[PDB]
Amino acid sequence: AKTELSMGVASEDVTTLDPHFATTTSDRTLVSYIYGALVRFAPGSANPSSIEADLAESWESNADQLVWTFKLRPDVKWQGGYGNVTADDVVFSLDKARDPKRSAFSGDYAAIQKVEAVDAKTVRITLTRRVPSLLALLSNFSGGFIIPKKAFKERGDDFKRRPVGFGPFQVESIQPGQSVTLTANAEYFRGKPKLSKISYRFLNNEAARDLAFESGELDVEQGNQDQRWLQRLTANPENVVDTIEPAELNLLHINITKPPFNDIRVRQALAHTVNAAQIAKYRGERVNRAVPSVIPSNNLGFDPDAGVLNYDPAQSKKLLAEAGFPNGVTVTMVASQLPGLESLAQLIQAQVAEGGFTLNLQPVEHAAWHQMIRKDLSPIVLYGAARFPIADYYLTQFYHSASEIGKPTQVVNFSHCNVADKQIEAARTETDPNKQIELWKEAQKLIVSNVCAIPLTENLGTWARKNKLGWGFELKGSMPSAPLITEQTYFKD
Ligand SMILES: O=C(O)CC[C@@H](NCC(=O)[C@H](O)[C@H](O)[C@@H](O)CO)C(=O)O
Ligand SMILES: OC[C@H]1O[C@H](O)[C@H](O)[C@@H](O)[C@@H]1O
Ligand SMILES: [Cl-]
Repeated sequence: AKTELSMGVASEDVTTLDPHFATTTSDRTLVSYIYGALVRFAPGSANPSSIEADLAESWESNADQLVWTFKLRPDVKWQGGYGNVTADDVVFSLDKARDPKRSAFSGDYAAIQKVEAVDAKTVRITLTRRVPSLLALLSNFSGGFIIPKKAFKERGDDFKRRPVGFGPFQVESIQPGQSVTLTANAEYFRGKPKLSKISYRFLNNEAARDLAFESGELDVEQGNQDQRWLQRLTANPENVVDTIEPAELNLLHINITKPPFNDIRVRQALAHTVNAAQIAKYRGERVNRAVPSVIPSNNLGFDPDAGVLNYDPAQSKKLLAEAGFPNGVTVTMVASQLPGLESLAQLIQAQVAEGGFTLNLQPVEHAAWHQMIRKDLSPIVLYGAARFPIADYYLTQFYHSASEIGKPTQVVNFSHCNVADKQIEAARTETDPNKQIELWKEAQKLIVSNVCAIPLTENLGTWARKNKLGWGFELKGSMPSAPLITEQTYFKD
């Protein structure tokens, strides 16, 4: 039986395999193969209702939902001889995850007061205030992944390149800018993987990646957001196409503090000459959808009536003239070379010329671009992402003033949005589902009318597999919008 899987992704390299820092789809995908968490999404699901036992066998909460106790499975062992997974490892991981100096996702854990190892198999988490979902924070995504205290202490700066998890796969070696070689974790607590090896290959160029998949060089390849790729790959009977939840929302985040965009009329002019409905139609409706708000449509608290500015390029030119620009505006955007983001920026560039904007694009490799946008190097940021499907996540990270670039608490608030802080904070601890949803909708209307960010389309993850490969479960979703490979993944006879 075939046991070695070859996979091709839209990425140039590994940046970090430390789960408290892994942000790009590619790093998050590799991290989902290496690590586990206290709780997890069911394999093949990106649905929170599927949150179930992983390292924690079970858990208990008190009535005020501030104290959560987790009972750890005793049979879970670390990769690379680091022995049994203990409560001390969980305390270390969660204390690191909630630390802004040692984590990119500390903001998610702001409500945590303390994490205690009651005994070797028992973890107690105490919250200062209520969170919409504590289990969400402790799931196998972002800062929820558990790392060994002793392995991080020993490896330090090398840990991001030599990761240690308790997941079904381990990193044997990294071939910088070429591939990651993963081998089966033979001691994986749910059983020995059916696959012996994963060759995870960096194949950014779409035409080259498609050739490699077509020839059989790859068993799995990442697709794009275009219906032609979808049609061509379905036409060959040896392939199966997977359209994966969650959909990642793409927005033009405008830095509201920088001229000419510190004038609301200029931001409104830009919002009126982008055509999200045309983007969805051009790309294809199965994978792509125009979003009538500034957060993905699958979110608890989503506002379908957020008041998104309509397509009116005549109004754009009228607004620009009122703002002192009768001959238009030139904007230079630092643009990611991730092919989907590059194609999207190219379609935006053609569209915004209708309303008087000359959009110049400075192409930069994706991971380097991620660092530049976090140093305020672009006046506008074309960013595509999904978060845990509760409005608090997307709203805090992208639009709360504490998340703005330049602060030690910075997340992904590229727009320097500061209009919905009170509504975001109030919704976070609001008990009843309806008035919590109303505060979230209030936040969305304020973010939209201030034109902090212009929503475009949201896209489901697109991947192709050869018929011979079975995921070992039905693939509907995966939090990174990329396939999950587990101990159940196998090749058919
Ligand atoms: O989690 C995050 O913060 C980053 C999200 C991660 N997603 C990839 C991405 O932006 C999307 O695929 C994107 O919607 C484009 O391909 C749009 O066509 C990235 O930048 O690699
Ligand atoms: O734009 C085309 C080029 O970009 C791609 O992302 C690859 O890095 C390179 O192999 C290719 O020739
Ligand atoms: Cl990348």
